[PDB]
Amino acid sequence: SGSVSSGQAHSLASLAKTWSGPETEDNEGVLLTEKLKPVDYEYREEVHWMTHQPRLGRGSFGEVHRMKDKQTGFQCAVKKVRLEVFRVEELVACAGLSSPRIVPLYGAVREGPWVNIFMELLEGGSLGQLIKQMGCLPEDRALYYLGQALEGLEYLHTRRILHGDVKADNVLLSSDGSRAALCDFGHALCLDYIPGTETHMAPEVVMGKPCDAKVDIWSSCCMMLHMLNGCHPWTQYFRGPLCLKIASEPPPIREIPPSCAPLTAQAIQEGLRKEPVHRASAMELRRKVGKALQEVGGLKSPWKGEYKEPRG
Ligand SMILES: Oc1ccc(F)cc1Nc1nc(-c2ccncc2)cs1
Repeated sequence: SGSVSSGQAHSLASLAKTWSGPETEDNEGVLLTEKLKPVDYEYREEVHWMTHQPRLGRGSFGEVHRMKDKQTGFQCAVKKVRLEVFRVEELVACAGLSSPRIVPLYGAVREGPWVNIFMELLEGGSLGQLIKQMGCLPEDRALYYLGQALEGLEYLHTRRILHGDVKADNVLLSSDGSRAALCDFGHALCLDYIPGTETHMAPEVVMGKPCDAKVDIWSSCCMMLHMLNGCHPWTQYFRGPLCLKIASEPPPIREIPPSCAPLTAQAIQEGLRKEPVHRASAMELRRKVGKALQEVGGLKSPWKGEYKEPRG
């Protein structure tokens, strides 16, 4: 027996707060959708639910899988995280939030030293998977996705929530690739910041200065460069510890493809100002990116079909 129940977001957050020696079989948590059903107040892997197929990808602090509720047959995603590296922020930051640009959480359930976080599965795959498959993305589609990402950031930032690791691997697409949404709040902060992916990290992060929402903007423009070039910024120019190069080198605007139109290059420049004070906000950048997309003639490229050679 255990303490897994059906309820709302706030009841999950409250319990998650208590998660922060020996290894137990303690089973407890909150399922947020009727599609995931506790059985006699239990929800245990291999008994009531199971993972299958290959991994979906890497999440913060744990692996992500396809899973199925054995009773309802309902399919979703699960990130399994060891209790000692589980951050509460992942289940508190988005409680009471709802946006088309944010992948909804289905709940979380602890099973001894493991915390299983359940989330909607979008069948388009991740933006990171799109890049790998296609080499890189054309300018219009990259702008379109950045726009959508930035809309997600507006929604977060006005609530003083920092996503903390905005990157293609944490953006999910819909089945026709027309919709992108943010996921994985493992590094989220409610405005001590646990830094995300090194290649996407702002100078103020490596400098150890107080971080604000502008960290997400920098990261999102690093993601933009990744979509355009097919690789994370820095990696094609620099060898090892990117920490110091982010802090000391000019911002990676040299990595903007020469083919990009004026306003595309401008937006990326403004999203990549070294001093957060001069860096564009999500509201500002979203507007510029919107103008930028119009000026290249709107979204025209099909989401797949043409492999584009990345930067050598
Ligand atoms: O923080 C989480 C909480 C619950 C989850 F089920 C997943 C995540 N994290 C991530 N999921 C993905 C992903 C999902 C589905 N397909 C491709 C990638 C990338 S990072």
